[PDB]
Amino acid sequence: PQPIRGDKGATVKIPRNIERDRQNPDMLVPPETDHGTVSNMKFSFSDTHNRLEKGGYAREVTVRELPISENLASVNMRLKPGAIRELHWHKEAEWAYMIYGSARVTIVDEKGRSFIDDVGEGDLWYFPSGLPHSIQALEEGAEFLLVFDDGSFSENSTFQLTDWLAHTPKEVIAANFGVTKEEISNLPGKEKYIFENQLPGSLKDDIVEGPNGEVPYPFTYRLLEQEPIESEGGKVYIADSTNFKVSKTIASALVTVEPGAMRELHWHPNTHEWQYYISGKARMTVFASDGHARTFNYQAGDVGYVPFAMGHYVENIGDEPLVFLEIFKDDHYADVSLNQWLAMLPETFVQAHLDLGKDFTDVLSKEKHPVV
Amino acid sequence: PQPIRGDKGATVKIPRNIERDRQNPDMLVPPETDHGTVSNMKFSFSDTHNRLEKGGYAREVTVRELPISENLASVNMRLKPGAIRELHWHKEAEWAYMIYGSARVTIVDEKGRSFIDDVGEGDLWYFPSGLPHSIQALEEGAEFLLVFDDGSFSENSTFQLTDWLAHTPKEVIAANFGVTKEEISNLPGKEKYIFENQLPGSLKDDIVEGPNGEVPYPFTYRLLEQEPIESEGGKVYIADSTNFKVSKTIASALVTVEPGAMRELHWHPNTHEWQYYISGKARMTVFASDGHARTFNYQAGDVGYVPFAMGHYVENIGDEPLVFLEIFKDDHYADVSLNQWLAMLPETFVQAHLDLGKDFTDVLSKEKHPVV
Amino acid sequence: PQPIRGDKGATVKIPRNIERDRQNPDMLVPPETDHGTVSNMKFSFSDTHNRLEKGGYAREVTVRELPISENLASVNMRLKPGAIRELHWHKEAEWAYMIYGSARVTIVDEKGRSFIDDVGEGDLWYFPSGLPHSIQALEEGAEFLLVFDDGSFSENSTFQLTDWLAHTPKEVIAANFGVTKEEISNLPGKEKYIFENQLPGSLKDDIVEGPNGEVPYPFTYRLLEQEPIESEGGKVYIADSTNFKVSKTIASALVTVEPGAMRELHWHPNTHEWQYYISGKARMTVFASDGHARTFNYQAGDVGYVPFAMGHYVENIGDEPLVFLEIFKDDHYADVSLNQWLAMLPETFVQAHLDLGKDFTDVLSKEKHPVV
Amino acid sequence: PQPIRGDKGATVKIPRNIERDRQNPDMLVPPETDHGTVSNMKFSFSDTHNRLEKGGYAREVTVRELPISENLASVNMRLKPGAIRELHWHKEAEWAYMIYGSARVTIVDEKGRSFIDDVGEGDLWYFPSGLPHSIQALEEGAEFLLVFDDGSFSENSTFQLTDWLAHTPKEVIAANFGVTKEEISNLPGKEKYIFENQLPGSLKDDIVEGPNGEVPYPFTYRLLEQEPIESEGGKVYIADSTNFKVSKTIASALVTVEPGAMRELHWHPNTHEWQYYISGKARMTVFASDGHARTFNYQAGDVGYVPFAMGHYVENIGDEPLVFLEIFKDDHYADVSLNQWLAMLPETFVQAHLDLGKDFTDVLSKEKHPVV
Amino acid sequence: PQPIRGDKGATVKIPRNIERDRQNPDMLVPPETDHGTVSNMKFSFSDTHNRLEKGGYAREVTVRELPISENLASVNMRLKPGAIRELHWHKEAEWAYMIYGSARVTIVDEKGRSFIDDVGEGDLWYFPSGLPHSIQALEEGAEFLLVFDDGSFSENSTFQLTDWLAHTPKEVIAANFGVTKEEISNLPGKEKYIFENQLPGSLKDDIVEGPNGEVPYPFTYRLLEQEPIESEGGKVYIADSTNFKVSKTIASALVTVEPGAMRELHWHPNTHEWQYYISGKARMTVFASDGHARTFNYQAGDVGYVPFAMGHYVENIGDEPLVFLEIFKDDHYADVSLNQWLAMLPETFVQAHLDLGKDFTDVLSKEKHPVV
Ligand SMILES: [Mg+2]
Ligand SMILES: [Mg+2]
Ligand SMILES: [Mg+2]
Ligand SMILES: [Mg+2]
Ligand SMILES: [Mg+2]
Ligand SMILES: [Mn+2]
Ligand SMILES: [Mn+2]
Ligand SMILES: [Mn+2]
Ligand SMILES: [Mn+2]
Ligand SMILES: [Mn+2]
Ligand SMILES: [Mn+2]
Ligand SMILES: [Mn+2]
Ligand SMILES: [Mn+2]
Ligand SMILES: [Mn+2]
Ligand SMILES: [Mn+2]
Repeated sequence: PQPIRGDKGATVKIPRNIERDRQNPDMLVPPETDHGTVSNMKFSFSDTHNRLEKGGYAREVTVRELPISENLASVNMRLKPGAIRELHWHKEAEWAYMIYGSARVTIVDEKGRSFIDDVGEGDLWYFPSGLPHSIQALEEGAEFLLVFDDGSFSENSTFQLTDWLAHTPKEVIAANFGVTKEEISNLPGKEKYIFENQLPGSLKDDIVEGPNGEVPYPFTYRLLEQEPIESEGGKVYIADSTNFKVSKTIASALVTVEPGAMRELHWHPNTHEWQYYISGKARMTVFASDGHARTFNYQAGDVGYVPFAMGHYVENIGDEPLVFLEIFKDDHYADVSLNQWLAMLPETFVQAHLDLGKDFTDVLSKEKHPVV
Repeated sequence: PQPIRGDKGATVKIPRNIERDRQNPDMLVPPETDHGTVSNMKFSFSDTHNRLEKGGYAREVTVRELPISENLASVNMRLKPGAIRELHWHKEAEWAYMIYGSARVTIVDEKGRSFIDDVGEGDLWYFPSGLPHSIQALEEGAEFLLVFDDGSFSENSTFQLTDWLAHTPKEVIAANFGVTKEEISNLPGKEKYIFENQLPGSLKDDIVEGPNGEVPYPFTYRLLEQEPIESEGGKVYIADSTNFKVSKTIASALVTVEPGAMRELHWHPNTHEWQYYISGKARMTVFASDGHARTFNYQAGDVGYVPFAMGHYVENIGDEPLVFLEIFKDDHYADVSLNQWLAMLPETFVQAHLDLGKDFTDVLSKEKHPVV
Repeated sequence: PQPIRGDKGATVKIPRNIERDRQNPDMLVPPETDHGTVSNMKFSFSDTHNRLEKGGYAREVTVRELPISENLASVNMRLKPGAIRELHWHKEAEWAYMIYGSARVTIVDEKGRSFIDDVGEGDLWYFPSGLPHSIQALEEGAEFLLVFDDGSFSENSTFQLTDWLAHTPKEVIAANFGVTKEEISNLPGKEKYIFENQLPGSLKDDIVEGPNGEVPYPFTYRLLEQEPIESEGGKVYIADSTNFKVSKTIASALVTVEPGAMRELHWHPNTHEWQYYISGKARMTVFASDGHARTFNYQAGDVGYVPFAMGHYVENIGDEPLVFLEIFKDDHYADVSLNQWLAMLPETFVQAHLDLGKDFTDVLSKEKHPVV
Repeated sequence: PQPIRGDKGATVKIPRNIERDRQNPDMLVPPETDHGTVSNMKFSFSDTHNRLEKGGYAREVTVRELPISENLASVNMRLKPGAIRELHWHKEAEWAYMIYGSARVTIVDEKGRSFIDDVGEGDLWYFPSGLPHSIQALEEGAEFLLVFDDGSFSENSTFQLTDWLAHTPKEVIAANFGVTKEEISNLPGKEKYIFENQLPGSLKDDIVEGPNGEVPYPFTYRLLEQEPIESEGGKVYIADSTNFKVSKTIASALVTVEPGAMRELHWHPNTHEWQYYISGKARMTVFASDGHARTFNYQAGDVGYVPFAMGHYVENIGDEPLVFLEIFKDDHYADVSLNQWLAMLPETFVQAHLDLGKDFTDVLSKEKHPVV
Repeated sequence: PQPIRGDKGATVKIPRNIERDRQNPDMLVPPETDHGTVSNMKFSFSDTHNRLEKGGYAREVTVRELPISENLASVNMRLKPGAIRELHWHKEAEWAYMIYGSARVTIVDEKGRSFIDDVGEGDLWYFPSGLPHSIQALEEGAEFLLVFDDGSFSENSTFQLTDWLAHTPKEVIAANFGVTKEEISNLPGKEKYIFENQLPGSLKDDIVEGPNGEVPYPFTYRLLEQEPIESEGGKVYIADSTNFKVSKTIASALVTVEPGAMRELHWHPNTHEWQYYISGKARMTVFASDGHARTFNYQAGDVGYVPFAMGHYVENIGDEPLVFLEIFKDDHYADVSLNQWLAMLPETFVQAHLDLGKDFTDVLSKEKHPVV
């Protein structure tokens, strides 16, 4: 491939990364309509350090990797069968999508109520900031995407149970529980983070009963069970605080785009959009106002971003289905469709703007079709 | 005029701007009670660049002009008869007051519901952040004041319909609507922003029906229709989220002060006050605490500002009525009257503070009179 | 005392402050488990400038003294019998705890409604931001702790009644009230702030009736009247917006820890904790995640702080009861108990984490006991 | 005047400030070539609060008035005959230009060396940061422009001699000088700032001799004595650290533009330009790159600004001479002339850029002519 | 490849980017010694938008792509034979390395002196901030790396000649040069940026003579002509202000590492290191102190970064030579070699630190060998 478009551009003369150029066709050779300075809106998990542990791994994309995403950060975590992500808590709220396998999660709220449940492929969970939780993969192991509502998410964001105890005077721990220092002499000297463990038993056998009762709302959500918004070119599954009650700071949508289809031109009137590409290949042009626009390519891993109110679309440029997540730090999902917008205005008024005739306004639809 | 007060000050000896000195009597010669460093709280639209277009003009006062106003910015827009302010949207919420003429506005919400209505002198509109809208002046043309809830409002805040399409690949636009590239070959190459157009027909003929139903609440408000708070020296018309339902981030008040009257000494316990002087001449002293106070003069255009909780009053120093707007970035209007405050406390307690007698406390009123 | 722990440390060889070293046993000789850089979380009112006035005094601990506390600041105020803290208002909300004596407070809201009441030892008050108020000590005088919801609280935060009038043109004041300049010639030339005054009469005689009616909710709260959460080692009295209705930005808890007891290991899932030590002596280790932890000593005065979500405990290390306040800038109090958390999880799962057996999990309690 | 240019713009329909519109012809009706968002680069001293004292006055334009000027602030000070600007010092360096009258200044350096001298119209002075100084007007009184090298210049920037003593324990002052508290009982209770005083005697009689010798370099500079750069349309007098040795942080140029002339198109490769218009009327277009440019009008007072490297010119649009100051926070003056730049490049290369022929390149001059 | 190291890690179960994983062996499977949160220190030009023009292209890596690099930004520019990078200037200083081909550059300083010269492969140029310049490729075309001393480098950083004129009133341009508006009617309406042009003639024929004389120092430097520091595993060519006189804000080093060799363990005691990989493949571990370290992989394009004082090395992990640039925003190059450091200390002292014997200290060298 060469950076040539018509009579513009030229061949690359210096040593280059041909493999990456092939993955970014629309960046090596952008649309003629691209223009102006626009921040980077793409980053691959494959370009991050992978923390390997006995029991799995974890890699992250944060504001230190993708500066534009100051409000959201993400971790791609993998657990082997039975492996446990140590009991912990953080300052940020946590949202997750199970891509592969399954796992059992636990969480106890500020009123001493516990919630334990199994999560499979296509399911989500949301843990409010500060509430302690854990994850343990089941027989197939597990690999999921975590999203935290602070782009600065880092090592100083998470508190591990064993790390806390390892840094608390033995005499204080003893006094706190009413035991002797000798009885807790075997406590770990360092945190575990992720550790191998035998597979757990049936969920029903793990349920713990308490004097505080059951939690008011579930911390897990079966996203694929609900009926999706079905368009001619694909489908959209949405989960925000209106249906997944506890998810107050994260609204999400799983979008599937068939080959030859595209997520239509639209924008979000509420907040920034954070994206994760599960599978497939795509291209998206972000319109940043005042004649500024830049096109980006995305595939598999890849994290994407669309700043608040910027116009965009997501086109499948591959032969396989395109599947990605749209994440928003808000209590609801909201979007404005270009097609629907114009369809709901007087025909001659739209014609006056576009210098087009009735032949164009005749194709506008008053019904919203997310994927065409 | 000379900067002389009693035995203080002196005549100006260097070349000067006599015209401006005449407009700022209380700045050239401030009250003896003024003291300390206080930020500038005044700026004139006449001191800004006027963007002229075929169909009208627009000038703005932002944080780049008035640094103290970081949360609110304003645009003075003028449209000729039939002229259209191109379909667009922005990150900020928009509030407006029609000073002269009338116009038809359109807006479509995130659920595909449209609202179209005509706005006349004394009417307002409020467009939630991110929702697309337009303005088209009627037979008398129109001139209004726009207020956006972010002082950094600029060119990167607004997204124009034709600018978006002009910066989107033709093949993508074609695919989005299901037409050929040839059918959209006549789309504008650049945005229009403001453009001349034939006057529209009757409002009833423009109303568009849709499968999503009518909007829950109107985006326009007839401010002058309601009964105002009538005081001995003037009247106050208030519009906040309690009566103009959709206006959640902007609370407003239209104040009219007759000659020889004044908006009484008061402060706002909720947020900063942004002002626009429609007509007349005035002076206001802002009390910034810790013995700091500065007096400013205002007239016609002029934008004013009163930081959160600072004490102030607005005195008419002219022969004609004084008319101005008080704007607040909040979901409600709130103020504390000095008179009412003292009137609601034990008489001897107030006397103990002011070193004054019953003769003074006897004039205090338990009823609030905004303009005396 | 010497900074020696086992074979670590050494004797101090340079001139030193032995008195302070004696007050900070756990800082001169920290637990072996302390580690890493942790910001200072302690400051004494005795290390601040005391503003002395005719009628009392006031000293403060703000972000300029304790940098970690950016959201909360405090003032220790003392009033002699009958002394008045001048009518004033500020940008910040104000919360208070009467430690000694009693006082009468007044406050008028934005609707012209007044609230006057007497506050005794153990009582609280909360004045919403911007609402004018006053304090006048009764026959025993008064000494209380004030907490403002902005760590930057300073001189530019408070507006005094007489200071406002002293910096307002006489002709404007006259016009505002409808009197002559001669009638207000005796107004103070400078603010009073705190001034001596004769003791007031009975509360019932001070109550002012108005055309706006009574306030919807009281601005004072009798904290010690309610039944506290009683544990084996002490008690906790909580006051947040769920019971003390008007206190929307401040949640509080008065904790009493008997000798030999401790506020258990816990953390707050909602926000930072600000502390004030009323009496006694203690030590607290703050766990800041990622193997970081630091221990601090506190006594009498002393202000403490625990950043959001950090693990902590408060142990009484003296022979007398330990009494302190836990303050949070939020509309509710919330905490997660380490004991309760583990008690509500499957036993073998906890055992897998701690490398401990049934003997340990058997002591866990599903009921929360704040002080053990 | 009306905001109309050809077929663009329209008449103003709302109440307006006709006087200011007349002063800003190029802002009400900007050049067709103006475009994009550009910060405000103009502010009038007449729009500022004038501090009046017994002996003169002072008004300032700081970053609180003109946000773009973060590195430089200015004060317009006026002193009556014999009046003294109290002995003081500040954190910022101070540069000055005597516009009217004359004054005697004093300054003592960190080595105890004193410098006393008289300054007349056209003379300058530069006081390094932190060095104490004073100003006393002579028989004609004085009015000058002060420039400080920090845009945040305010009340907290200046330390007055009597204010320091007024806030130092009497016993400490006594001990410091070896006198009794009784001997200093008459010290002022408050600062003087500016105060009336009898005219001083001859300069030679005020010169103080010391054991530390004379200062290495003078703190005053006779700008108009040197030969200026004389062009066909005016002249330029430059004073920077290369000729006015002590002026290390301020470089200056006094520019005079005859009617029908203009300061040529140029830019500064070193730093931002701060301007003060002494007399006349002008217009300047600032080119901010990327197709952004805005035109401003200036007259008498007025402060102007040109951010670092932006292209500009200053055209006299009046019938009288245009006189202004160009100030730079740097140790040298530097500029690049558009004409000279192109004149020093191959002719065909310039022709290739401008699409113009030899007829144009033939008029280019290799010699720099600041004012044409 | 799989993220597995011994008994740590696991196979990837979700869709992935195998191509990128293959390019980042040490990121997918980091050294066991890596630990802690470390910012991203790598970015590929292939992952950026390529601006294509008639005559070449340009792509950039700025702080918007690589957040850690706040002080330096870079552009990879390509010019076809004879193509011109339009006459322009910027706020930032510019440094360049010619990787392929050759070009003629022009620059005029603030004294009207011009410098024109040809630059070939291995040559550099440095243009001080604000000084106008141009680049025109010769018969082979050209491709080079530009480095600007501000990470925020963007569109608002560069001023183009034709863009300035296009946004300046025609009447002003006419007056500035003494021509009629008609004579300049053919000036471009928009900037050119990069445009095709006929190849220039011999350099000697382009040299322009002026009344200001020759520039004091050359703006170009033949880096490969000088004798490099030759080590056993490679060579280092250094150019800083001590030899390339005008390059005051950029110090550089071209490093060549043979297969099986490595840039030794070292750190820089002066400032941050910015890197560009010309050819080959490598891996570098950055030691960030306090037990934090992260390994990164680099190849062809790729930009790297090493924050101030962090320890590092650069190992060739390929079969071909590794060639990269080390750039520093400082007036000199400086480094501390771990080997040399220990070699210059008492043997037993080093042994006491490392718990190693004479066998190790015996291999230390007092001479610095950059590449081993
Ligand atoms: Mg464009
Ligand atoms: Mg005062
Ligand atoms: Mg440790
Ligand atoms: Mg333009
Ligand atoms: Mg380690
Ligand atoms: Mn988690
Ligand atoms: Mn979207
Ligand atoms: Mn709008
Ligand atoms: Mn008000
Ligand atoms: Mn208070
Ligand atoms: Mn706590
Ligand atoms: Mn001074
Ligand atoms: Mn200039
Ligand atoms: Mn350049
Ligand atoms: Mn290095």
